[PDB]
Amino acid sequence: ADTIVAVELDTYPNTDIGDPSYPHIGIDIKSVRSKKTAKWNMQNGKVGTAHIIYNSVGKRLSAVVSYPNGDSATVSYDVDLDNVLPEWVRVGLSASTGLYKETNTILSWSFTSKLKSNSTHETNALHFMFNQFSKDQKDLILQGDATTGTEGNLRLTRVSSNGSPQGSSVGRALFYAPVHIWESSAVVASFEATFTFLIKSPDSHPADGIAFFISNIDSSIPSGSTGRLLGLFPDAN
Amino acid sequence: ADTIVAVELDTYPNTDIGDPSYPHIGIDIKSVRSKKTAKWNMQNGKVGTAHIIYNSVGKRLSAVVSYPNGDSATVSYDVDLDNVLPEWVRVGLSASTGLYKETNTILSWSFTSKLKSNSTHETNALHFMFNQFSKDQKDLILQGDATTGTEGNLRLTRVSSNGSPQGSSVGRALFYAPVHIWESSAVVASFEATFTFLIKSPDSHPADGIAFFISNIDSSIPSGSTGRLLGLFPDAN
Amino acid sequence: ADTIVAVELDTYPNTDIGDPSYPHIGIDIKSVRSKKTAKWNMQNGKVGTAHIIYNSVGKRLSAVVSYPNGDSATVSYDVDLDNVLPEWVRVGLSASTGLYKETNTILSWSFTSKLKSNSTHETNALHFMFNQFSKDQKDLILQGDATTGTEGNLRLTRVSSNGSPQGSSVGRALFYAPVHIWESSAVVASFEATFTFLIKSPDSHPADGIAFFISNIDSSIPSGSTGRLLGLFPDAN
Amino acid sequence: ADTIVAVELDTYPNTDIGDPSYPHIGIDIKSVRSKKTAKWNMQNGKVGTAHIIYNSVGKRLSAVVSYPNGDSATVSYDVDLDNVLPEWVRVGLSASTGLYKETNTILSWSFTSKLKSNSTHETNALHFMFNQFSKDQKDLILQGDATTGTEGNLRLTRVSSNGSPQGSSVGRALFYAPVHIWESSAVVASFEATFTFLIKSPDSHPADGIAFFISNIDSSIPSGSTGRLLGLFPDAN
Ligand SMILES: [Ca+2]
Ligand SMILES: [Ca+2]
Ligand SMILES: [Ca+2]
Ligand SMILES: [Ca+2]
Ligand SMILES: [Mn+2]
Ligand SMILES: [Mn+2]
Ligand SMILES: [Mn+2]
Ligand SMILES: [Mn+2]
Repeated sequence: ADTIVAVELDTYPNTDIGDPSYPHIGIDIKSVRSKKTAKWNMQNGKVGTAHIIYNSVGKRLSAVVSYPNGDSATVSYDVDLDNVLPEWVRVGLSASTGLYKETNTILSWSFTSKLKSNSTHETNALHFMFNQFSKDQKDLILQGDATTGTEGNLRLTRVSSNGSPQGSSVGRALFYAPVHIWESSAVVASFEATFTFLIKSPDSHPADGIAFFISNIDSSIPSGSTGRLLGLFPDAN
Repeated sequence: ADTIVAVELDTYPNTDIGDPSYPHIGIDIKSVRSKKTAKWNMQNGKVGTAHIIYNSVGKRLSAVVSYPNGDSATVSYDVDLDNVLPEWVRVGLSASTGLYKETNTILSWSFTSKLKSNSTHETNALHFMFNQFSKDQKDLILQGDATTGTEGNLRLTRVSSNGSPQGSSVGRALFYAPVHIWESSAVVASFEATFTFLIKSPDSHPADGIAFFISNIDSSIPSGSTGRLLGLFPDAN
Repeated sequence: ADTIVAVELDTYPNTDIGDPSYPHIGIDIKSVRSKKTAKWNMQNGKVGTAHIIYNSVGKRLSAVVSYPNGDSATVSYDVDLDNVLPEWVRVGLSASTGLYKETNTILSWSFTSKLKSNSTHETNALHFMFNQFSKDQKDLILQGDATTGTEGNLRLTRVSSNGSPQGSSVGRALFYAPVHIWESSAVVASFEATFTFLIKSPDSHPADGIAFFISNIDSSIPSGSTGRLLGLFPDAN
Repeated sequence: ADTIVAVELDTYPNTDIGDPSYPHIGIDIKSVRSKKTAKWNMQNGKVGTAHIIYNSVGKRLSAVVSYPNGDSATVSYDVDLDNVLPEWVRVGLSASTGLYKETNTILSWSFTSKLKSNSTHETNALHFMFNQFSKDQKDLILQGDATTGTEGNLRLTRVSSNGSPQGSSVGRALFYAPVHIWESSAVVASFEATFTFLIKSPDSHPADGIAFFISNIDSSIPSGSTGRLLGLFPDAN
């Protein structure tokens, strides 16, 4: 029922629903079967960094995941989001575990949206940046198992007392304010987001990954979207 | 019941409750009887501009109202907002009419909040800027008579069909997201806001003006705060 | 001798050197014969607005020119600027007249450059914004006939006393500070610029237009690059 | 000959020229004998963080030095910089050693200047942020012993091969572009800067500290301003 555009960091290859048989980043447009992907050397235990970028002039959504000192995977997909998203949306992060599991820690998150026309480069803008999460974060909507305060961190999926990931968990966090991503007079709309994540898995076969998603404002976790559906899509079509 | 800190643009001198007998800007801390004011040459029909500024190192809240080509009135008040506001607040604009009346148009509005510690100048930030208001502004909470879309403008108080101000009107608009204005580890918290307003009055004796206010997150118009109480305070104590 | 990447607003079609036989925007990479163009309805006398955007993940340089209420022309070109520009450059505007002429007024200009790695979305940044030009603008390098102060405006090419454009004129303006546009560790470098221009021509056959260009830091006007060479390139190859 | 406004981090108490007999931060206006100071618990070996802030409405210059987990010293001084600085200035950092010595490492630096009038909150702005210094930093003017590239760090004063501070050293670094700090129409001018520093001293009696200074654009090290004069002032009057 929801419209979802997402960039997925996928740590487990469900080949039966279109996954490359490796860890990959991907671009999803309304479906979990990514429109485009790229091989990703998931570095268990290391803190990574994901940048998403988009602007309506170029009409190309791009993403990069990089680890401190070395690797970057990267992926882009030309798409015009005017005819996909609604002009008001909410922005968030999502992650799930299933049979196998991993921590899905978000250590920081920032987003910037601009609607520019001409009028001497005049704008509408939203910007937020958490470089630390409070135990009482009144400006995040937490959904599912998502919790905060865990060392100043956003724990998207459930973790037991000692610091071990639990299975079939699904959490999401959305910024509280609606976002006006597109508008018909805007000669250039654009956005870009970054978050630093730490994925850790003991059972060295992690699952399921994390996603940054833009949705219709009233989105909530579809029934039975733990594991391979990333808490985003209600089926795998 | 609400905690309010506000900067008031007061167009009508209610001397019986502590007003200088002229148009003034003022700084209110929990009371409508301003802690500090300054004479203001209200320029009926002209578009003005107000800048509010604060930072917890200097502990001095300041405001300026200026009209295109010429006048600025200005006012500051040393106050430590740690021991006044709650650490989560909502930010908004407010305006009312009473026996006499004026249009209370807001043409644009922007706000920026930062919580900085050290860690190589690292931050938490919120920022929004409307340079035009939509007819369906999903990120403003409108209270009272406040409406949008009126030529891309925020009409804080009621105006009849032809463009004439109505009496005893009270509207408010608050940004949708809670704001974390203060936090105990922040070595410097700070904020600053600007809005451009157009006040017009036919009955050349305008009232009551406009205010930018920070409140507890769940604030709403106190009963019978039209006219001299600016839709902010429930009594005049 | 110079390396130039530029986006040209071309008001006069020199078909003999590869121009579409109409007003066009274009993307130049080291040559005046654009790599890509788009038809442009030059609106003599109206103030227009140009946005340039680039980021090294998508590797696509895009531009839009829009006039207040209505038209936008737009153009993009996938190019990897790592292997074109030097990692330190200067940024500027350029414009020329020749046999025919036009005013080449810049009313405002802003630019933003970021070099991001990971390290929790940490950056290097430069940003400037002139919304008005001083008569003594110590942070612009003016070259050729370029002058400031003309009503708070940057007059790229020569204009006589009464406000009439002169022929075979060439001016350029560059921001004073070198800019570090690219660096080998940056997992995402990006920039974007906007300027509002007012072109006016009495002899209703205007020439030669305006360009935003990135060059090696020590660039200066090539000999005899008035008219169709926009003060950018020394020949038309 | 130079006009200097500076905030000094002073690690060595020269009581004979007006120092409190302890490590202090201070505000200097044209003289090394600070207008105002505050006790500072210099934490040898730890990375500290300094925030300077100013805006022309409040007319109060403030500074904070804080160390990770714990201490902050703080100091403010009401001063109107319109009648002190020239409207074009350069901004920089400075540090010196003398008989005793310390490393004077700058690990990052950022600055933001705005000239706002009304016109719906419209601006002129400069902003730069180095979160790492290059070996070939084309946008810094280095003066005296100041060098870069030293682990991605700005080494304001001379350090020998193994990492030991040398005596009677004086370095300065200024951002390349002139800065327009004040202008007569600005209804609010404002600036703010941050840098992270690491001071280390083996001879546990460190000297002389570091300063952030605004000067006339053509400033250079006064003769014999090593040690207690911080490379800023030519005498101690
Ligand atoms: Ca999967
Ligand atoms: Ca009143
Ligand atoms: Ca041409
Ligand atoms: Ca001293
Ligand atoms: Mn996948
Ligand atoms: Mn009052
Ligand atoms: Mn051309
Ligand atoms: Mn001192």
